[PDB]
Amino acid sequence: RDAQRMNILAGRIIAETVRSTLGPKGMDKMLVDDLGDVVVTNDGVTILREMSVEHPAAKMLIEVAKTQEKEVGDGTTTAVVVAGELLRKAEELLDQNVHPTIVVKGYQAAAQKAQELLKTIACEVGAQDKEILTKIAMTSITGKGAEKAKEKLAEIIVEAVSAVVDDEGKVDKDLIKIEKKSGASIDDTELIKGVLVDKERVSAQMPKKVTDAKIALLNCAIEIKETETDAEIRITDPAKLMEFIEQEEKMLKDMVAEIKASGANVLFCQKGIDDLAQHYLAKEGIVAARRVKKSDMEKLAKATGANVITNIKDLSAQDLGDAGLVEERKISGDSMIFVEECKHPKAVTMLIRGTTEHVIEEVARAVDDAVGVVGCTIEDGRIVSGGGSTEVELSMKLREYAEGISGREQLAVRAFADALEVIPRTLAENAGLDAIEILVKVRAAHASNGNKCAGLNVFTGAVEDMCENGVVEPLRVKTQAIQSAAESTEMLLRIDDVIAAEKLR
Repeated sequence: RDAQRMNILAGRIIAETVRSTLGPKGMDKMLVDDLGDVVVTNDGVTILREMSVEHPAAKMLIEVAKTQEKEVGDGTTTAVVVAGELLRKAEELLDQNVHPTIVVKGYQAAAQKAQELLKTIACEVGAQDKEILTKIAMTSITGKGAEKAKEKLAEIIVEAVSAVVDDEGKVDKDLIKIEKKSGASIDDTELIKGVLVDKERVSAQMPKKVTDAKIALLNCAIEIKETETDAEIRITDPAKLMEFIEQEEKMLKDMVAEIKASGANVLFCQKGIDDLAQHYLAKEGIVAARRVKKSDMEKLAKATGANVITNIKDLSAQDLGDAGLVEERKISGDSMIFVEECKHPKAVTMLIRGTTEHVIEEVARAVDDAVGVVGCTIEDGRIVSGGGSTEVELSMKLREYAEGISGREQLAVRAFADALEVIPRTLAENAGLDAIEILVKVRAAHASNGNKCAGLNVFTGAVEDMCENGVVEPLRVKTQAIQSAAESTEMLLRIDDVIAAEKLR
């Protein structure tokens, strides 16, 4: 009869399976499909992909997460666990002779009112504030897994975001890139100036150790070019193999000589080069390369002061490039240079170092996400104290402001406040502590003149400072969750154009 009563119970099942999987520490479930591949992933959208749905009333709970996942791509699960709580509370009031129109009207009023109260509590952060910028490093590195030396790693990684700041004070994630190679320790990486090349050689032959060498950035190749008109090549003389090999050397000796005579010394070709042509570069001491990634000519435009020219035959003095500090260093075998740009942000390559292929890759899974949570704070230049602090702070104010709202809509504004305090509750159950006797103590700090920089620590299990400890998340990761949640949860109550039994199309 009610029909919808069968759908309200579906949001709790999909939310319960991803309820205890919050916070850094937490088990990961697995939905073994008909294939057999057993995989586990703590991320939110990952587990939702490889999974089958039964009732078609669940295609509107994940769709709202895709909009936020494409932007911040972090903390999207927090917006789903909060919907299941306020959903169960709606059932407790629906049977009390309350129409759904009165419940949907309260969430819209509480959601819009929370914006005015959030901006006041939202702290301020400057792009140039070096003292405050370092506080964001410990907040990001600790939200993943690297406590073995967070005090040292957080000091060298802050130098990148601190130096790759633009005049306007913003920063993008595409300007940062990470790699992985063999080495000793992560401290081997150094920041000076320049952009690193991605691709490498294919055959070992050319010299690989020449300190101070002029670089030439061009795109061309030395091969028999064919005219635009349709033509072909015919050969009927097997006795013509050891002839052009000597004549072709004259065209390459004087041509390649212009590269060294002009001033340049290193060149990144676009296509493979003959083997014999490479043996001469070793004895003469000339360095060269080939098969360079296309996404490297524009990066080295101003990073070193070079010029991008098409053809290589006409490499005059004006068509010469430039390099920063070509200091060759043996990288546990192959000597290369790790030039890193910072003065002019364009594409820094803070590669990873380590004496283990399995460890250098593990750090990449974390450092790649640190620039995102740390870079977004510099863009908008605003941050709100997290860790269950902003949740208990607003709940105490909505109760006092709700006294003035006279009408039947005062039941939703009060029940909605109990759904915002679920963030510290899930973290308490993970540690194995009673989530009832501890909530009364959290409100003691944020009673009257409680500092907004306070919250709760899951490790020690007691109220501590947020900014000092480093528990402050951006403002867009929490405002978009509550704003998108209030707009998506109300869709289930609204019905008018449902896909009832009226043909598939």
